[PDB]
Amino acid sequence: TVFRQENVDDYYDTGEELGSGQFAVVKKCREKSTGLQYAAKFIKKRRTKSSRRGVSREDIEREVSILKEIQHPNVITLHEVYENKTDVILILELVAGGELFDFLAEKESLTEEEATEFLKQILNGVYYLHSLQIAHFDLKPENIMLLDRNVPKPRIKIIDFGLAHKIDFGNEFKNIFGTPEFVAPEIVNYEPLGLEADMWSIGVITYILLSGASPFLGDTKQETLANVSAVNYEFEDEYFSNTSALAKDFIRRLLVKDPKKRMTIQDSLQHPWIKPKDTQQALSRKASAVNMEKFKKFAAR
Ligand SMILES: Nc1ncnc2c1ncn2[C@@H]1O[C@H](COP(=O)(O)OP(=O)(O)O)[C@@H](O)[C@H]1O
Ligand SMILES: [Mg+2]
Repeated sequence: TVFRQENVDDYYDTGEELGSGQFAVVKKCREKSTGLQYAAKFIKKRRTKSSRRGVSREDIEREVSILKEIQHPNVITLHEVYENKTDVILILELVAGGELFDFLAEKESLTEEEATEFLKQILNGVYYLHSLQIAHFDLKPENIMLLDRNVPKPRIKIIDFGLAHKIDFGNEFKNIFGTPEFVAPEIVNYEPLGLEADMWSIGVITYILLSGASPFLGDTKQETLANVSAVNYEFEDEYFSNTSALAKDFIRRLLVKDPKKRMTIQDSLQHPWIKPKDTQQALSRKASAVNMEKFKKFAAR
């Protein structure tokens, strides 16, 4: 595949840095023909196969091919792709409202009901992806962003498709990648991967959202990975005293070692913490609250 060969500067004015990755810088940009704003993600090509100073073409093409297919309110879309001698440049939907957790940490309080309204949008974005056999594989709080934080109901946008893969029937995918505190045991243990890893990651996100504690984070990388592999976590009363039983059950069904026994996205949407079956369930959720003092501390990390 060949992407657009023109100088991106002919079509866009580039602005400030929005963020960066190992081999990527993301800048705000303005499309000259429309005056509309986008995010330009400049990915460094490795260029020579023996160089470790950039991304392989296969990995860039994969990210691009996944982003091209996706069209859903809770995931970013690809607008255009350009390339020059050094870079592949992805013009992405601009997400301007920062990370979800930073926005939530500015609130005075947050009930589980209010928390689930945000979580539900993540679940909807992932439901979409999984419906197309796309595993995101890098779900973590920093990849959960807000389109615009200054509206009454902020919209979640899942970003960062640098690790995403189409799950292809007939060919096993195994790899070790991603951030130790957020990856599933099958990633840790180099076992067959699928849509299930994302579900684990959602359990981790939810655990942090409610408590301000990371379920598996140890004092070293090696220790974090051992916690994940052993499914060594607790609902510490210091953090979870005001957390509903339905919320803990939601989490418990996601933080499951065997991928085949873990809750699927479709089941997570029907879980009573997400979709209460009666008045009593809806009342618990409303009555329960995020641990805001502790949560605010997490977001500061
Ligand atoms: N569509 C976007 N809108 C606004 N900021 C973005 C967008 N995509 C990425 N960023 C910012 O740039 C950072 C790096 O982008 P990301 O896609 O995460 O790169 P990588 O896959 O190399 O980690 C992100 O953490 C985020 O802060
Ligand atoms: Mg990233």
